[PDB]
Amino acid sequence: SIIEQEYLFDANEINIKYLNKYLKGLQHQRLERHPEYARSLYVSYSRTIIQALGRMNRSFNKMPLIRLVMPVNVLQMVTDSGIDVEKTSQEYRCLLTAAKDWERDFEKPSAEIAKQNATFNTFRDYRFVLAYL
Amino acid sequence: GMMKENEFDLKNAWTMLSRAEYQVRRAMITILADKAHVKLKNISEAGASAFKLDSISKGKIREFVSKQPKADSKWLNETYPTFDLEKKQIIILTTAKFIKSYTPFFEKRSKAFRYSPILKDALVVLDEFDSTKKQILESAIDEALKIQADLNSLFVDLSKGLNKVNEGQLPAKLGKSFTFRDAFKEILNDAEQLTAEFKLDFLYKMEEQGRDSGFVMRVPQTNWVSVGKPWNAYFDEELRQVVLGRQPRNDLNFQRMLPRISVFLKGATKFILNRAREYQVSENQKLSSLDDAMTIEDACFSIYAALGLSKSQAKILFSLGHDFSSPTKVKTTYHAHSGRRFQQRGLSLFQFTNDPQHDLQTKINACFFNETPERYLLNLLSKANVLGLSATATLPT
Amino acid sequence: MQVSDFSGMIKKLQSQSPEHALMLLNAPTGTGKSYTIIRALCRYAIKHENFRAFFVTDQKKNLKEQDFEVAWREESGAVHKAFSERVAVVRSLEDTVNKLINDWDRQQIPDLYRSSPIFKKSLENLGNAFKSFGMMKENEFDLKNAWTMLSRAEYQVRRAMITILADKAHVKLKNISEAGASAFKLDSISKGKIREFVSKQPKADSKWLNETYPTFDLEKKQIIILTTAKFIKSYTPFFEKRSKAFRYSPILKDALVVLDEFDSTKKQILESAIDEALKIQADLNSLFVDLSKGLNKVNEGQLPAKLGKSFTFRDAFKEILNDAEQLTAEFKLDFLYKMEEQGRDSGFVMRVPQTNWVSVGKPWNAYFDEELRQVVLGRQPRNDLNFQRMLPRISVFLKGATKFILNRAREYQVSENQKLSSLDDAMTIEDACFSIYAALGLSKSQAKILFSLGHDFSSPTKVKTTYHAHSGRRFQQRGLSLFQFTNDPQHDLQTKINACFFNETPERYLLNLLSKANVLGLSATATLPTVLDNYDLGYLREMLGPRLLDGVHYLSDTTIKEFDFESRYAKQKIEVKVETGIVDRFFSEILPKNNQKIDNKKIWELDAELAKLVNCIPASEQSRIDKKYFARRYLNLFNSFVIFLTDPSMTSFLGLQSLLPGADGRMDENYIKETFTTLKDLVGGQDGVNTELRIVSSRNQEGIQEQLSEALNLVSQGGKRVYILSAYQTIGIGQNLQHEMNEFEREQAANIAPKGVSKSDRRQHTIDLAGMYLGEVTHILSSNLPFRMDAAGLRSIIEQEYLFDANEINIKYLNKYLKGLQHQRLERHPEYARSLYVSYSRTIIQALGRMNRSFNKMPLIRLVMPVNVLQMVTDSGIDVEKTSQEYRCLLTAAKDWERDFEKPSAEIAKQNATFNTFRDYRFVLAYLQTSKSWAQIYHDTRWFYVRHPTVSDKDLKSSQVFQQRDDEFGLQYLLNEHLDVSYEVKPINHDNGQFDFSGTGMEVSAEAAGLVAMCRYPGLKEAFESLDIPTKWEPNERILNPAQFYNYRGLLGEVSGQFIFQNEWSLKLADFGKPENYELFDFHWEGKVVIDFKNWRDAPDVDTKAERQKVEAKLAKLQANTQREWRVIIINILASNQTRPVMTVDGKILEISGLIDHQGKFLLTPEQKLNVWRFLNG
DNA sequence: TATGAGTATATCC
DNA sequence: ATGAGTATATCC
DNA sequence: AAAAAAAAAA
DNA sequence: AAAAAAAAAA
Ligand SMILES: Nc1ncnc2c1ncn2[C@@H]1O[C@H](COP(=O)(O)OP(=O)(O)O)[C@@H](O)[C@H]1O
Repeated sequence: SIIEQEYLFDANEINIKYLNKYLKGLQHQRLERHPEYARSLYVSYSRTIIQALGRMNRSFNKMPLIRLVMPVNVLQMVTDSGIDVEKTSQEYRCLLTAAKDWERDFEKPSAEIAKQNATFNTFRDYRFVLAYL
Repeated sequence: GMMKENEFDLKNAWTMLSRAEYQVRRAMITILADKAHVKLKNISEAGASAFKLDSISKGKIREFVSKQPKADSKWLNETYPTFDLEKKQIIILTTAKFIKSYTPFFEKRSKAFRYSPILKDALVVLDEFDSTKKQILESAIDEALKIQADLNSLFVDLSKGLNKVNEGQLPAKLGKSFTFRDAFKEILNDAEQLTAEFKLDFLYKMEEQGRDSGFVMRVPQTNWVSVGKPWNAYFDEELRQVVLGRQPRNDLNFQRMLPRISVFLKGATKFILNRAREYQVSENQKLSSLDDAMTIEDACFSIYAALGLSKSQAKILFSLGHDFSSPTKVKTTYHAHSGRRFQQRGLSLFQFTNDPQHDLQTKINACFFNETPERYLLNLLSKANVLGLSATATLPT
Repeated sequence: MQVSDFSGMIKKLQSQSPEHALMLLNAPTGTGKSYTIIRALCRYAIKHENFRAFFVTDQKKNLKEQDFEVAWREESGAVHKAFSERVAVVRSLEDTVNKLINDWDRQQIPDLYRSSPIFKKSLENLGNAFKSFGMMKENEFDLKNAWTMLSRAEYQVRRAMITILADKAHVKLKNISEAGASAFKLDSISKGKIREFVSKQPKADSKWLNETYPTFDLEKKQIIILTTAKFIKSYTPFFEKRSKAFRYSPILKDALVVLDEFDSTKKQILESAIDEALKIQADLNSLFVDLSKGLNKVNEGQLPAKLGKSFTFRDAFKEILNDAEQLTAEFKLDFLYKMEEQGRDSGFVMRVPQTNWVSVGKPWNAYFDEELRQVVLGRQPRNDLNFQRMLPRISVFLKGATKFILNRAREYQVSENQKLSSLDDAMTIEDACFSIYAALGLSKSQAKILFSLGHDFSSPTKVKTTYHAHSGRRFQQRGLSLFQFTNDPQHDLQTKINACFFNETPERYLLNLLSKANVLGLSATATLPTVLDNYDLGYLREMLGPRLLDGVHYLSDTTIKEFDFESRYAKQKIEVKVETGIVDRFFSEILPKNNQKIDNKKIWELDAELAKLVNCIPASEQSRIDKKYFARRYLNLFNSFVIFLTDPSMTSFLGLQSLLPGADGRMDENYIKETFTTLKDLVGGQDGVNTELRIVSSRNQEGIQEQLSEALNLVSQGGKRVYILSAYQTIGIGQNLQHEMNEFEREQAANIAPKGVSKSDRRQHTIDLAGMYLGEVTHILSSNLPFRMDAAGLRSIIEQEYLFDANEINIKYLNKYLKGLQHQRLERHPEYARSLYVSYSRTIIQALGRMNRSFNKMPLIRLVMPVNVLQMVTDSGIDVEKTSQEYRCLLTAAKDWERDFEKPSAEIAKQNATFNTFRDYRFVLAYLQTSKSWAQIYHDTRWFYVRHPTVSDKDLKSSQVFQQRDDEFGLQYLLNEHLDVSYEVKPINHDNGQFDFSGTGMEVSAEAAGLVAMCRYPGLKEAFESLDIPTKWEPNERILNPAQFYNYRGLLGEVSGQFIFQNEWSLKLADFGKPENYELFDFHWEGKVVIDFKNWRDAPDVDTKAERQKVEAKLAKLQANTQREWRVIIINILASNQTRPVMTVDGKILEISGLIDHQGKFLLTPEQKLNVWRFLNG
C-alpha cells in the first residue's frame, strides 16, 4: 500500500496533501477514497481490459457480429490517455467509443500536481541542506 | 502438498522437499561416478555430507553422459538442466525463478541468478514486460520483510569493524585498500560523531506497561508514527541508559536518530561494496581454472565476516544496495538524472521489541526497502541486454 | 512392603529441606516398590497442601497414571478432589495431539469447544498436520521441521481455546487480540479470572480441560507424572507460546523428585546431554573476542548501573579483564586465523582431562605472519603461538568468565524478582543469564553456548556445610572439548574454529538437581558399582556425604527378612540347576551323546548347512572371515534347543539372546525354525509333539507383550510347552512373564506366598517360568568403528573417561585406545574393568528378575547358558545375600570362573593417583609465572608433604590445604593396604607420570630423607626438627605417591642445599621477590649470580646436553627478564665419590656435581671452595 | 599389528 | 474510525 | 567480593 | 580516491 502511494507521488499523480490525508487515515484505520485523477489507476484498468480483449484476436476468421458485454463500471474506468488506440484492437476502440460519455482530463491535474510536487521536493531538499550545512 | 495451506509451514515443507530432492541427486551422482570410474568418496569425503568434487571429476561425468545413449542423456538433461548450465544457450524460466536462485547439480547450496556469471553479456527476453514488475515488486517486498536487525547493535558492530580496519588488524589484502581512501577517514569520523551524539554506546530501554507500541515509518516525504505520539529519547545518567518512550523529554532527537543512522549505514555499505568488488576482482586473478570464481555476494559476505559481523547482519547490510555501483562517469556520454525521491531513497520501517531474555534493552528492529523493480531492472541492465515484449509494454502507468 | 515405610522416607526427605538429600532404595523387583510409592505419594499429597512431587520414569508404559487414580480415590475419603487439578500427567506434544484428535473423533470434547467453528478448523488443520508429521517420522533431519509445524498447529488450537474462554469470562481478550494478533500475551489478572471461572465450571468439562492441559494451572498440581525424557526437556505453558525448561522453573524448588528406575535414568540423561552439546557449536575466536569486548564495555561504565555496580567492585572482575587482555596479546586473537585448504579432510582436535588428541596425527601449528597481517594455521613446523596451548587456555578462560557472569546473573535475578509484585511471572536464572549476555552485545547463539558451559551450577557459598565436598575425578570437573576447523567462500578471509563443549555429566546434572529438590531413587539395582549403566556412586558419595541417605534404614524388618528367598525355596523343595553349554568348532556336542542316534550323515548335512550359512557372510576378514564365532553362537543356541527339547517337565522356556533373527546370516529366523522343527522329531518320540518354538520380536507386525501372551496361552490351553526366543533389549524391566496354571502346571505347582495375603491376589493366581537360556550379552561398551565427531564418538570417549575416573583403566590403556581410534582400529576391552562385568551381571539380573513377580511357582527351574557368559558374571559389589535365588545359584556355579578385582583395582588406583598428581604439578609450573595466590597453594601443599608424609584419612580431610581447594589438587595420597612405611615402584616414563607398582627400580622411603646423608650435618637436622619435619615415617593409612615423593625429596634437598651453601660461603641468599621471576631460578645474588639447587641422586641416565640447553634457555629468559647479563651456578647435593665442578670453555656456567657424601659430612676440596668463592664474586 | 559381534525408547528444536 | 470486493510463483 | 586450571608428544 | 543526504509535527 505504502509503495503504491509512493509510486503515485513520484509520477506526479498525488500531491503531498493527498498523501498526508492517506497517512492520517491509515493512522485511524479509515482509508481514503482512491485519487480521482490519478492517470495510472485508469491506465492499469485499461491495461487489464486490453489484455483481456486481446484473447479474441488470435485468428483470421471472425464471426460477422461480435458482442462485448460488461457492467457500467468498466465503461467508466477505461480511458485513452497515452494509449495509442490506432495500434490497438478494434474491439477496444469500439469499447472506447461506447465509453466516451465518461472520458476524463488528466493533463491538467497532472500539470498542477507536478508543479506542487516539484516545489515540495525543492523545499525538502533545502530543509535537509541547511541542517547538514 | 498436504502442508500447502499455511505459509508458515510452507518454508519447512519446502526445506524437507529440498532435502529429499538433494538425496535423489546424490544417488544419481554416485551412480554416474562409478560408471565413470570417479572416486566419489575420495573426492567428497569418506564420511557423509560432502561430495565436493573437483572440476576434473565432473568433467569426466559430463563426458560420459555426452557419450551415453541418446534417451538417457535426453532424460538427464530435461530433468536436470543445471547438470551443465554453461552449455545451455537458451534458458527458459519464470520471473519468480529468475529473481531467485538455481541449485547447481553436484552442489547443495543454491546460487542466485542475480550474481551468477551466467548473466554476463547475456540477452534477457522478458515476454511479459510489463507484467513482470508487479511480480518483482512483490518478491522484493517479501525479501525486505525477511531481513531485519537491531539497528543500534548493527551500527555499533559495523563501526567496531571499521575501526579494526583502521588499526591494521585485518589482513593486508583488504586493509591496504580500505585505508588509502579519504572516504574511509570520513566514514570513521561520521561513525565516531554519531556514536557520541546519539549515545549509541549505551542501551536503549523502552519501558512498556503492556500497550502496543506500533511502529515507525520513514518515507522520502516524512516520518510517521502508527500510534500518534512521537517517540522521544534522553540519556538517564543515573541509570546509565537511554530512556526511550512517550515522555515529553527529548534530549537526543530520536526521530532524527532513526534516519541518520540509516543514511550512514547505506553509505558505509556502498563503500564496503566498492571495496568488495575490488577484492573479488583481485582474487579472481589468482584462480587458475575460472570455474569456481567468487561472486560479488561472496566477496561482500567475506568482507562483512572479516569485520566481525554476524551472518544476519551481513545479509541486512548487503541488502541496503545489491551490487549497484553505477558505470564510470558515463565516459562523458549521458548524464543519468532523476527527481524521483522514492526510487533514490526507498523507505524504512522500525519496530521496538521488549523480550524477557534481553530484559536490559529494547531492540529496534529495522526493515529497509530500497530495490524497486525499476532499480532491479537498471542493475540487470548493468550486465545484460534486455528485450521487453508485450502489447502494453509502454502504457503510461 | 508397608506404605508407612515409604511415608517415613518421604517425610525424612522433606525434613532435609534447606540442604536437599538423595535417597536410594534397593528392593528386588516384583515387590511393591512402585505400588507403595504411589500410595505414599498420594497419601502425603492429600495430607499436606504444599507438598509437590515429580514422579519421573524412563518409559511411557511405567507412568501408571491409572494406578495413581486408584490410589488417589482410595486415600481420599472426605473431599475426594477431582484428581485432575491436583495430579497431572505432563505428556509430549505428539501424545497431546494424539489425545486431542482421539477426543475429536470420539466426541470426548465437552461440546463447549466442539460447537465453535474456530476450534473446529483448528482441529481439522491440526489433524492434517499430525498426519503429515506421522508421515515424516522416518528421517530425523526433517523431524525438526515436522515438530515445528505440529507445535504451531497445537498453539493455534490453544489460542482458539483461550479466546473461547475469554469471551465466556468477559475478559478483555481485545487487549491481547488487538495488541497481540500474533504474540498473544496476557496479564496475571485476566488469566486469574479465567482460572477462577473454570474453577466454578461444571465437573465434566473442567475435568477434560485439566486432564488434557495440565499446564493450564501448574502451581496447583501436587503430583506431576512424566517421563525422564520430558523431565530433562521443557514444558509449554498454557496461555503462552515459548516453552519453559523444567530445570530452571520455580516449580522444582523444594519439590520431591521420585526416579522410578534410578540407574536407568543416567543413560537417558547422558545421550540427552551428548546430542545437546553437538547442537551448540560456536566459533571460538569470535566468542572470546566478543566476550572480552562486552566485559571491557562493562568496565568503562557503559552498561546500566543496575549491573555495572554489581560487576565492577569485585577483584575477580579486574583479574578477568587483565587475563583477557593478556590472552589477546599472547595469542594474537585480534587477528584472523586463516587455514589454507588441506586438500584432504582436516579432521578435528579433541581435548580430554588427560591429553590433547588430533584425529589426523600431525599437530596443528599457528604463527603470526606480519606481512600478511594474519595468523597462519596449518601443519607447518613453525609454531610461534602454541595452538595446542591456545585452545585449552581459551576454553578455561571462557569457563571461568561464564561462571563469574552466572553469579552476577543470580544476583541480578534475585534483585529484579523483589521489585515484581506478582510472583507468577518472575524471571528465571536462564532469562537473567541471557539478558546479561545480550547486554554485552553477544549473539543469541553465543549467549546459548556460553550459558551451556556450567548452566546454573554454583554450589553453596557458606563455609559451614559441616561436610567438605572433594573429588579427584577430573572428567567430572572439567569435561572434554572438540574443535573443528572449517573454511567457506562466504567467510573466505578466515577459518572458523567451531568448538563443542561437554561439561555436564549425568552425575553433575543430578547434583545440580539436588541443589534445589530432594531426590528419591527406586530400583532393584540402584546401587550396582558400575559407572556405565549406573551413576558414579563413588563420585556422588564424595560430593554429597551425609546428604546421600539409604532407603533400607526405613523399611520394616519384616520386609527385609522377606526379601531373602533361599530359605523359601528349600521349604518348598525348589531346585534351580545350571550347566555350561560346551561347544567347539563343529556340532559334535549339540547332538545327544546317548547311543540312540538314528541318522549319522544327517548330522553332517546339518554341519554342511551351518558352514554354508556362516560362509555366506562378507562382513569382515578377521575372526575367520566372521564365520568362526557365528557358528559357535548357533551351536550354543541349538544346544539350548536340545536341552529344552529332551525334558518334558519344562513348561516354558526363554532363550534370551542379544540378536533378533533377521535377513543376514548372523541370525536368521528361517534356519533356526527349520533346525528346531528337525530336532523336534530327531530326538525322542513325545518331545517333538510336546515341545514347540515361537519367536517374539519387533521384526514381526505385532506388539511384543501380546505375542508373548499368545505363546504362554498356547502353553496354557494348547498343551504344548514352548521355547521362546528373544533378545535382552526387546524384553526389559516392566514386562510380565507369567501364565495361567495349566493342568501339567496344576499337578506340579507350589506356592511361596507370604503371611497376611489372601488367595485371590494378583500375584496369587499366576505362575512362573521353567528356565531361561542366557546368551552372551554384548555391547556394554560402544564399538562404532568410524570414529567421528558425532553422538557415537562422544559416547565412546565419555565411556572411556568414566572408566578412567573410577580407577578401572590406566593411562597406558587410554593412550593405546586413543591411538587406535586415530587409526580407525579398536582395542581389546579392558580385562579387569569392574564396570564391564558389573554391567553384564546387571543385564543378566534384570533378565532373571522377570521370573519372580508371582507367588505360585513350579519346581526344577533348570538353567542353560554359554560358557563365555559364565566367564563374565560377578558378585563384586553386589548384595548376593539379597538378590534373586536364580542369580545366587548362577554365582555358585560361576565360583570356578570368578576373577579378582581388588588387586588390579588398587594398582590402577595408585597409577591414576600418581598420574593426576603429575598433571596437577605440570599445570602448576605453567600457571605459577602469572599469579601469586597459586604460589601460596603450591608452597602450602609442598610443605604439607614434609610436615607428615604418612597421613590418616581423618587428618588429611580435616586439613588446611585439603579444606579450601574443593578438590584433591596435589593431595592424591596412596592407600597403604598393610599400613606399611615403604614401597618400591618401577617408573615407565618420568615425563608422563607412568608408574608400575608391581615393579622395581625406585624405592621411596626414608633413604631420601633428613636422617641420612644430611641430618649429621650440623645446623641442618636441628632446623628440620624446628621446622616440624619428622625423620621417621609413622605406619598409618596414606602415603605419598611417587609424584609427591619427588616434591618431598626436592624440598628437603633444596632446604639442605640453601643452608649448606649459606654456611660455606657466608652470605644471605635473598629470595626472588619479582613476580616475573617465577620459574626463573631458585635464588639470586649481587644482581649477576643466579643459584639453583637440586636433590638428584648420583649420575642418572641423563646427558649433559639436556642440562646445557636447559640452562641456555633459562639464561635467555633471565636476560630478557632482568635486563642484565647474569651467570649461573647449579648444584647437586649428594655424591659418593670425588666429583669436582666442570666449567665451560669460556667459564660462563658453573655446575657442581656433589657436595656432601652419603654420611652427611663435607667432601668438597677447600681449593674448590676457593674456586667457587672467587667465581661467585667474579 | 592389533577387536568385538543390538534393540529400543522419547522429546524439543 | 469506511472504501472497496485476488490469483500466480518460488526460495529460505 | 567465591572465576578456572594452561606442557609435549604421541 | 567513486559513501549517502540527516526540519518539526501531524
Ligand atoms: N503391596 C502390594 N499390593 C498390591 N500389589 C503389589 C504389592 N506389592 C507388589 N505388588 C504387585 O507386584 C508387582 C510389582 O510390584 P510393584 O509394586 O509394581 O513394584 P515393582 O514394579 O518395583 O516390582 C505389581 O504388579 C504389583 O501390583
